[PDB]
Amino acid sequence: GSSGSSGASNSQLNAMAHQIQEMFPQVPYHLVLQDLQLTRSVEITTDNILEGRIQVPF
Repeated sequence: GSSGSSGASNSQLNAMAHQIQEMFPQVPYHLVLQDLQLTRSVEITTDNILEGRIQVPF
């Protein structure tokens, strides 16, 4: 198994978000990502949701 051809983009975070989105769909991606770029850990990322911190009533 393999997947990759030349420098496309390679977005590991993107994945992380998705993974989270799954367990936590309520929260959007844009936000998730961002927070991800901050927390840099789906864990510390959810720690904000699980506890309820990132509140963006859109």
